[PDB]
Amino acid sequence: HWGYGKHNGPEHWHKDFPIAKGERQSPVDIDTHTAKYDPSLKPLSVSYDQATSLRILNNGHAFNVEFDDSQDKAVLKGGPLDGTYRLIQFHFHWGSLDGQGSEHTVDKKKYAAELHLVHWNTKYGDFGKAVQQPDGLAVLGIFLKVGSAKPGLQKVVDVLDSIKTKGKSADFTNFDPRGLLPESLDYWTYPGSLTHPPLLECVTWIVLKEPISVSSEQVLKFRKLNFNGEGEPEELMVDNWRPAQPLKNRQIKASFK
Ligand SMILES: [Zn+2]
Repeated sequence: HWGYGKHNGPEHWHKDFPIAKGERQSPVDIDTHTAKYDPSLKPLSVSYDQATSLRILNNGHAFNVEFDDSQDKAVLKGGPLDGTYRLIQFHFHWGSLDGQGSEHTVDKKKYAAELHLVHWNTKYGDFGKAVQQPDGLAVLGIFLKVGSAKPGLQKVVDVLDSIKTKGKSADFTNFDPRGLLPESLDYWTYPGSLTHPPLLECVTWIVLKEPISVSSEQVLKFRKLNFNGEGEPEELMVDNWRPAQPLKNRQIKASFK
C-alpha cells in the first residue's frame, strides 16, 4: 500500500493513483515574486468558536484531530471561497530534522512542518461527495518553524504517547484549533489537490504567510510516533510530506503585498 518509504512513497503513487501526474497537483513551491497580489481577494473568515473536536487518530501516515461536522460549527468562508466550508479534521506533515517537513515551500524554503485544516463545501452535503468536485474542499495550510513553544499545541503533543501506532485512537474533546493559528491571516491561494492518495483535484488551497512557532520538544514528540502497527517493526513516523509538484497552468494569488 502507499506510504512515504523508498518503495511506496510519493514517486510510486502514480501507479495506483494516476492523477498523481495531473494538471492541478499539490503541494507546490510558492514563488513569492511571481504570485499576483489580487485586491479582489477578501479577508479569510475563520469561525472556530463552536468547534467540537471529538477524537485523535494515528492512521499509519499521520495523526488526524477530528471534528463533529454534523452541523455548521467550525467553518471557513470568505477569502477566495464561494459559500461555506465545514472543518472535518486537521493533521500535520513533518520531517526527520527541522530543515524539512513542509509540503508547500516558499521560494524553495522548507519549513519544519505544515498543518492542514481540511474543510468541505456544504453545498455537497458530505465529505465523500465534496471530494468529487473541483470546489469541494478548502484546506488551510499553516507552516511550522522551530523556536518558541506553541501553547495551544501542547494538548495535542501530550496525547501522542497514547496513539503511538497505526490504528490507535483516543478521545480528544474540547480542543480549540484557534490556538494553532498565527496572528495574521494573510494568504496565498491556488487550485490544487489532496497531497496524499487519493490525490483528488478538489482543493482550493489557502496557505498562510505567517508561520507558527513550535518548540523543538513539541516537534520531537511528533517524531516519536510510528507508521507501523502495535507489535510490528518500529519505523518512526517522520518525513510524511509529498514534495512540490509542477505548477503547470496555474496562478498563485496573494491576499497581501
Ligand atoms: Zn495534509
